Formats: sequence, C-alpha cells, structure tokens
Amino acid sequence: AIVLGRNQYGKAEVRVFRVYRDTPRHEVRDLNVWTALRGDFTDAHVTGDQSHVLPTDTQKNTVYALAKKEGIRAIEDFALTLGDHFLRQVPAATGARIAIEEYAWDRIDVDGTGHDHGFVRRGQGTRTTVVTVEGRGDERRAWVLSGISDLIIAKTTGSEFHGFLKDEYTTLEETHDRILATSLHTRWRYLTTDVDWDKTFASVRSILLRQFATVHSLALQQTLYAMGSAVLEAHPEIAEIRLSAPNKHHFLVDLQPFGLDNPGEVFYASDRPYGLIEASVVRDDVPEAPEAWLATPGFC
Amino acid sequence: AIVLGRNQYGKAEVRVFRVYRDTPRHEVRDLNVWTALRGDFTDAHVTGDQSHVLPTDTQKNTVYALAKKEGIRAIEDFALTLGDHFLRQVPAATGARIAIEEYAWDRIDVDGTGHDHGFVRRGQGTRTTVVTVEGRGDERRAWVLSGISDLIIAKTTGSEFHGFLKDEYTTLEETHDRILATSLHTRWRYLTTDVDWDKTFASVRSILLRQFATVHSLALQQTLYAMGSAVLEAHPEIAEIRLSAPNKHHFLVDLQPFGLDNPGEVFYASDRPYGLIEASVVRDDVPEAPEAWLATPGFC
Amino acid sequence: AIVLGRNQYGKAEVRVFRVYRDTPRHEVRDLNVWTALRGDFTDAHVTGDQSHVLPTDTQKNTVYALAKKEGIRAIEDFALTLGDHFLRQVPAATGARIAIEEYAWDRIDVDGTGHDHGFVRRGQGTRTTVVTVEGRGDERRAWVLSGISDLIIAKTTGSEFHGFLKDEYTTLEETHDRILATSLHTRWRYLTTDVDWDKTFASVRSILLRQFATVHSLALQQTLYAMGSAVLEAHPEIAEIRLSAPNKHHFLVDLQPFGLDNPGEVFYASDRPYGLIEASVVRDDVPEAPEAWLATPGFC
Amino acid sequence: AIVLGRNQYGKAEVRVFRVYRDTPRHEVRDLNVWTALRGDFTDAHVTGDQSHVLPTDTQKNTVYALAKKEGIRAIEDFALTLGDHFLRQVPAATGARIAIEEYAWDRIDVDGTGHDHGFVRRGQGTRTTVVTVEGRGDERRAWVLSGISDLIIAKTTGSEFHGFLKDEYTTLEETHDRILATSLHTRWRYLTTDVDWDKTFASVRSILLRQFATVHSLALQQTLYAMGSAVLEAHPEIAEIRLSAPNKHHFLVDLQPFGLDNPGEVFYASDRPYGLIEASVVRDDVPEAPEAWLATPGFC
Repeated sequence: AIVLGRNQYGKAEVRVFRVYRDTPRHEVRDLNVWTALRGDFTDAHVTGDQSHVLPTDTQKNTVYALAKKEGIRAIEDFALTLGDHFLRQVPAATGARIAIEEYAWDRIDVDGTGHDHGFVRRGQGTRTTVVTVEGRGDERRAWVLSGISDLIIAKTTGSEFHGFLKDEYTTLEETHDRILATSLHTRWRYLTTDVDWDKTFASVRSILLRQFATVHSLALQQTLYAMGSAVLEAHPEIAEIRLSAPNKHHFLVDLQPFGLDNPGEVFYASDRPYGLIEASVVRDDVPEAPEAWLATPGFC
Repeated sequence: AIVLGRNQYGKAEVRVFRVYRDTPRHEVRDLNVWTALRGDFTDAHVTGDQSHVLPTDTQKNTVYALAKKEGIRAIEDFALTLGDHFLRQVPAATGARIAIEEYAWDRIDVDGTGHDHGFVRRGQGTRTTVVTVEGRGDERRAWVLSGISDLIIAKTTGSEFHGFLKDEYTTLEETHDRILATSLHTRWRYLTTDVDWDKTFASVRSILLRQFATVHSLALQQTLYAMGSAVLEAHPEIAEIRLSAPNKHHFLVDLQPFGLDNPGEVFYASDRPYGLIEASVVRDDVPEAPEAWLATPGFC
Repeated sequence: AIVLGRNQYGKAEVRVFRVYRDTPRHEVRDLNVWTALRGDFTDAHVTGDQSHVLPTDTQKNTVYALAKKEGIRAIEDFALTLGDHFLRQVPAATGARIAIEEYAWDRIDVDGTGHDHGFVRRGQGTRTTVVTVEGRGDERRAWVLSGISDLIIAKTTGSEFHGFLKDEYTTLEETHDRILATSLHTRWRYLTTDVDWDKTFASVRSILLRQFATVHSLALQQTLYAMGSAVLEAHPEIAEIRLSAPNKHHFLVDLQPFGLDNPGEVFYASDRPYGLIEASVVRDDVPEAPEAWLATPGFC
Repeated sequence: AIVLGRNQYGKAEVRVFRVYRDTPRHEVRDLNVWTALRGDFTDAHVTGDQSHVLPTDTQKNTVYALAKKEGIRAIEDFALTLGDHFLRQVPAATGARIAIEEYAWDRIDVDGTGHDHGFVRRGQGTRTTVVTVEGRGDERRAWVLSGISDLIIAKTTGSEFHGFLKDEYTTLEETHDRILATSLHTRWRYLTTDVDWDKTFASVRSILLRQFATVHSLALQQTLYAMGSAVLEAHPEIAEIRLSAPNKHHFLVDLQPFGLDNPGEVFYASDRPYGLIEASVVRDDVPEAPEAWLATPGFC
C-alpha cells in the first residue's frame, strides 16, 4: 500500500555572476538558479540504486558551463536552455523545472556618465522566472512563468477601506484615507515562448507600478485586480497573473495624549501581523496550464 | 475574457502567546498564526464593494479572543476551531485555511527541577499545522496537515553516494563515506480528525529522527523514503507525508597543501548552493485530498 | 569589590513613518530610531528603585510626538532634538545617544513624471546618523556621526592583488585582474553641528562611489584609504571616516573540466567566508572625540 | 594632515566543522571563526604595497589546517593558538583578534540512547569567545572574553515595573505583574588564561539562567545586575561581565471589546520596537583591560 509519490531533486541557489567584457564597457548578469528534475527516480529512493541520478553537483557545474557556452541574456532563455540540456543528459528524467532570480545592477555615476566597469545594486525588486520543460522531440512542451518579487511600494493617500462586513469581533474603524504599503510578489504565465522577454518584462513592471499608484484603492483586493487586469489587457500573450501582496500596516499614532493632533502625518510601521491579500487574474478563454505551476512556490 | 480567478485573503503572522496560570506552575503556548478565507469575494476585487469582506484586523482579533474563550492546547484543534468560527461569521466564505507554527519552550532548570514560571526556548524545530475547513452543516469537510520545519540534523558517517549517472559535466567523485546534513521540512496528512495530536506528533518526530540516524544512507532520496515509509507503517491514520531536505554540503578540506592528512575530520560547511531533495511517500490505497494542500506552501 | 559599571538603556528600533502633505505632492520620511540614555541609573540596577528611570515606552512615545511637534527633515537634526529633549526630561541622565537609519523612497514614475503620492523604495543603502548629546547649558557637548550602510557595489576589473606576504599555508595565486565586490558600511564624524546635512551627505556619497569606481585597486585596503582620504580632502568639516568593507569573493570558475575556457567571464558568488577589511582615515591635526563613538556599533 | 588611523583586516565567518572519530562514537565541533590582524599595514593602504599583508585566504586556510594539526577542543584554546600562529607568520602584525561562535549539537535519541554518529542541533544559544593576542616573547599579552548569544528566555510572572519617572509623554501604566522576555547577549572577561574553559562556561550559563528565573524582577536593569553580580561572586577569575538584553514586549491584549476578560493569559508578542537594556558588572579592585574589548562588537 505504501509507495513513492511525487518527487523532484536538484541543486538549489547556484549563484552565478556573468561578465560580458568583449569591450571595455562591461555588462553584468547576477543570478540565483534552482534546478529540479522529475522522472523515474523510484529505485534511487526505494532501493538506493543511483544509476538514474545525475548528481546535483553536476547540475551546478552545468549552470556555470552553459553560462559560458550559451551565455546569459534573458533569464527565460537561459532557463529554457538548461531544461532542454538536462533532458538530453538524464534519460530517466521526464521533466525539468528551472527557477531563476536576477539582481539588477546600475553603473556607478561618474560625473554624469555611467562607469565602464563599476556598478551599484539597483535594489528595487527581483526579476524572476520559472521554466518547466517536459518531454523530448515532437512531444516536448515548455511553460514560462515570469515575475517580480520584493517590489516595495506604498501610497500615502488614495486608499480607502469601508463598507466591510462587521462582526462582534470587529474593532477596525472605516476610513476614506489611509496608507497602502506592500511588497509585491507576482508571477505571470506566457501563452508561448515566442516572446521578447526583456521588452515584455519592462512593460509589465511599468503597468503594475502605474496602476498601483493611479488606481484609487477601495481595498488591496481591488488594487491587485486592477493591476493584474491591466497587464492582461496590454499583453494578450500573457494567460494569467497571480499577485500576493502583504498589507504592511502603517498605523496612525494617537498623539492626543501628548497634546498634539495627527492629520495623517505620523505613523508606526508595524512588522507583524500583516494582511495578506492574494489574487489571480486569468484569461477565461484560454486553457489552464497546471504543469507550469507545479511545486511553485515550493514542493510542500 | 479577463476574470478574477483563485483568490484568498486573511491575516498573516499573528504572534499569540498564551499563559496557563490556574496554578503557580505556569505553562506557555507560543504561536504564529495565519488565516486565509476563500469564497465569493469577486465584487470586492472587481468593483470595490467590501460588503462580503471581514477585515483581516478582525481575523487577528478573533485569534486573540478564541485563545482565551477556547484555549490553546493542540494547535490542530485551535486551527479547526478558528476555521469553523470564520465560516460561521463570514457567509460569503466557502472555506478557510488556518496555518499555525508553535515554538517550544522548556522550563529553566533550577537545581535539578524545572522552574514554575521561567522558560528557555527549546530551539529544535518548529511544529506546524495547516488546517482547511470547507462548507457547513452536513456538507462540512475538514483536512489536517501537521509537520516539522527547521529540524537541523546531521550524520557524520553512515552516508554513501556512488553508482550515479556520470555526465561529461560530472566532477563529483563517488564515495562510501560522507557527512549527510540537512534541515528537515515535512508535512503529513491525517485521514480523519479523530487523532491524538500530541501523541502522534511526538511519535512521528521520533520516527523521523530514528530513521535518519540508523538507516545507512545510499542517497538523501533513500533516507527520505525510509523516514517517510516508517512513519506511514507506524501510523495508519496518516495518508501521506511530504519531505523536503536540503543537502547542506560539508566539504572535506584538502589539507595536502599544508602538509597534513584529512581522514574525514575537517570540513567546510558551505551555505549555498545546496542539493534540494524532495519526496512524497503515500498510501496507494486511499484517495488523494488535493484540497488539503491548496496554496501550501504558498499561493504563488 | 563588585559594582555596576558602564550602562545605558532605551527603546530600540522605533519605526516611524512621517508624511508631509501640506500640498498634494506628498513627501515621506521612513526612519528606524534607537534611543539610549546614560546617567545615574545605579539604584535602578542595584536596589530596584526606578525613580530615576524614564520608561523606554515613553522614549518611544517621544519619537512619535516630536515627529509631529518638531517635524523630521534631516535625521541629524531630529536626533539632536531628541537627545536634548531627553536631557530636559530625565534629570538623572548625563547623556543621550540617538541612532537613526533612513530608508529612501522614490516617486513611482507615471509616464515620465513622478507620482504625487505613490512611492517605491530606492534600495541602494541606508543613510545613518549617531548623535550623542552630553550635559546641559554651557556644559552641553554634542557629536554627530553620519554614514551609509549596505551600499552594495562591485568592480569587474581594475582590481589586482599581488606582491603579498607568502606563507607555508598560502594557496592563493597573485593576480592582476579580479572582481572587487563589497557592501560598504561607513560612518564619519563632523567637527561641528554647523553643517548642511543633506548637501554634505549627498556629496560624501558621490565621492565614495566615484573613488571606488575610478581608483585602480591594488587592495581593498588601498581602495578604502583612497575613498576615505578623498572625503576628508573635499570636506574639512569632517574629522575622520571609518570604513568596514567585506571582500565578497566572486571566484573564477574552472571550466576546463567541461572543455571551455573562462577569460574572466563566469564566477561563483560565494557567501561565506569573506575578507573583512576595516580602516579609519583621520585628520591628524584635530582632537579625537571618543565620546562620539562610545557603544558604536554596540555595547558588547 | 590626513593619515591612516586604526585599521584591521582578516577573514570573517570561516565555517569549520571538525569531527573526532577515533572511535565509533563521533564528536562534533561546529564553529564560525573570524580573524583580524593589526599591525604595520600602512603602506598597504596608502601606497598599495602588499608586502606586509598575509592574504585573508591564507588566514582561512590556517583555520582549517590548525583544526587538524592542533585540534579543536575548547574554542578559547583554538582562538589563542590561532592568534599566536598569525603573530609568528606575519612579522608586521602587532596583534590578532580571533572571534569564534560554537553551535552545539546533541546526539539523536535512539530508544533512550544517544546515537554514535547522528546529531541534532541543540538550538539554545551560541557559545562565543573573543581572544586578543598582542606581542611576542616576554612582551606577549593575551586576553580572553567568553560569552553567550541568542539565549531566548522568558518569565511569565515575577516581574514588575512601577515607581518610574513620570513625564508628560508617559502612557505606560505601572504594574506589579508582567512577562519579562529577552534574548540574552553577554560577554565576560577572564583575569588569566589559566581557566578550565568548559567547566567555567557551563557554570556561568547555569548561574545566568538560575538568577533570571529566581530573582524577583523590579526591572530588567535589576535582573541583569543580579545575574552579572552572581557570576562575579561565584567566579573570582572573571573580571567583568557585560549584558545586553532586549525587553521583547508581550502585550496583554484587551479582550473587553469581545466580551472576555484577560487575567494575564493572552498576549501579543511584538517584534519592534523593544526596550534595550545594557549593563556592565565589574570588579572594582582589578585593572580594566580595554585591549580585550577593542572592536567588540565591531569596528564602526
């Protein structure tokens, strides 16, 4: 009755830093990479026979090798290359999930011009991709999720919250003016891999930020829906977008005990607890792709 | 074509500390609680009408209130109570997911006896539960996952890794003796809620640790399978167990450049990258319950 | 023979968020504040008599009250105000140390123009101050340190390390080209409080970054000295600057086992260990001020 | 006028894991090591000449080499060995500061008996040492600090706070019963190196915990003084002890809005801000040793 179920394995958090230096004007790619293979690894679990298993150490080596041989431009393309490579190398594998985070760098400003080889981290969120490749030859299927994590944004007005359901345990007062502060985590799924990854990423990021700032918010739920639907409207190549946003409470401090007023000016930025508002915006007219999301954000 | 998809919302990371003090011998319950409601919250997203929405601030209040009114013994029972409470209070909700972490405390030792009201954190992993309650009356269904996170364990021998698939990118040497060090994250699903939560948790924890230590390991895959299957064999009330284990590499340092040998004695404990080995052990004869795992470990 | 020695107490990590909203173009001040008082607090330790002790809860309240009553422009001036305020209110105090971190925000870009009230974290290090105020009236003395923390910068060339002391345990090869990557932590001391804080901070920041990028580095030691001395040369109002810089190693990966060369292109970004290079650049012609540095970065 | 001031350099956070395996009952030493050398390193900063400089990479190698050649028993003795070793190898050095953290492991319990080679982290704070060695031959001086960090302890009663200085900004009510929760950070200085390090460490740890639990607390100040003075009374070989303790507030939640009372039972465990109470207990009859504390806890 007892059997092995779902399983996957690979190398997590391979930090690879790639320099392009064909000219004195260097460029950098600063990545954190996860590999996970799926397939027939039953004996490796049940009996200990490792014949099917490519070591995770080799998967790490492959990241560094392909960083040179294939290069690193868009992380989506690097992830697709890695997935197909592992399927070529590991016959027992049925699929590969490659996840990548990119940390952006700007050139250090020297007298108004960016320096040739000196850089400063941009520090405004992490660009992400989750690429799943399954099968080989005519049976190969691939899925790309892209996203942004740790994008810390806030609005100091243009946020309300009223008309909610009131309970015998509700103390929160309705309001027409509050701070709305979050750290956005989001992933969206592409319908195909015929995408200009950098162009679309930059556009999606701008839409998310513009909608957050300019949409008068009646709830974080409604802000997220407006952000996500704007992305889908502008990008028909995107099938769905998931958004997970903490409501990082900035509490208006009561200054009456100190003889002072506080007309929306002085706040306590509380760490925990925080509202956590999570929503998916989807194209109803296209098929779902659960394969793309399997074990995202994690296995268990 | 564009619509709201899956969504959930609630209060994350409510830190509640409950003291039992009916006698001078105090007891403590130190919890971190997440609430998330699912249901008909479409208008709250699409139009901004919050009529269906119970504020996350109220969900936090409810945690503190029920900590007194219902008490906190086993976290599974507290989570079940919270889920049913929210379904009573929020008619638009179809379901509730309550996740809880517990941090264990020991009594401070005073001359051989634990002190009445002075405590020290135990610091050997976090006990967890994820409880999902859906529906009401005769249609109510509930699911309980329990687990352990951040259980840091290692063996200094009794670990091999050889006979693996070798690639043109493989540099790793086969070995019959290595350190196997991990931080275990695991969750298991109960078949019913007629369970002695504390008794079963303690037994499962002991089985996991005993099997890790005493099973001669030919791979982390095989160690995890032996751990998980032992749990299922001893606990027929458990339907499945998922295990996610990093292989935290302790590298045998080359001391030959310094005129020294190193017969398995001096190691460099590397942070990243790390192998990440993930496996599920399941009862083949019982139905799956995907409802229990939805949005575990997270939404996206 | 046993007595109370040095001691200090206060409220740590008061997160205050101040909004300036007299016009629709809001401005933000996002601060983390520490207070610590020194003085005659002996009985509070030895006998338990708290008569001299202002609660740390009150110190927290004071941060919020004065954020409204006095406002928050330059954090140096807010810290000076807080220290003088505590000396007025706590007769037993002989001194106050006020430390502040500021997290910078940019306006969200909306079609080329920054939004009136929507912001995104800048994410390029933390501006800091440590202000010590001692005494009252004609006997009052004050000292201001300002600084930058977590400024993550890297050069991909223009860094060498050769000609070093050799030793039987040395395996490192000399090199004329490497990456130099760090996270800069620095504090400098002002000779007086008659300083345009914002103008000098911005200038010091630019000098540090410009020197890091443009100085050909023969060692992190020499890079830090060139950075610090350039600051002192440009700013006669600064008495000394201390710099603490990890050398976050980016290791050139050996790709020969994979049939590839690696002409300074593919690197492994290692977490730990890291070189830690720490240096002070000082004006030899002005007196030291150890009072300014007492319990920086911490008490023990 | 501009010169190099104080400076030090070395390798930070060398994670060394030492196994003692001369018999089947293995023992573990799990260390994090910092090295910092001081001396005549001026030209290395000012001119870039590295002739005096031993690479930090070599300092890392030395940790691993001496972990085998000398072994690792008490971390105080390993730190002393390392400091003397660097002074022998680096003629320009005048001193060495070696800091070590140790993470304790227990044996996994297998049916009542600890396993020969399977371990679980103890998780109850970090044992630390800071060893400074200056000079050579008859001029050599050494100082040892030892300590405990991240020892998380709490009392649920036996703590009061009343009779404090009142002030116009005070909202805190006096109380005769509260929780006192902290994470203890402490270091003490030994008068000589003729110390049974393990025996004294275990005794000091027990005294700190016993005094915290059994001393009726009128203030964290008074609790820390009672802890420190008890250590000095029991250990004439200890010259001084510094303690830094956050007051991690557990707030009694107001349950009156929910129709419930709360007789000291339900608390909100707040993250930030926190009181920070720091005190030194010293032997008035012995000389100070500022050399032992230089750049503890850090350089700037």
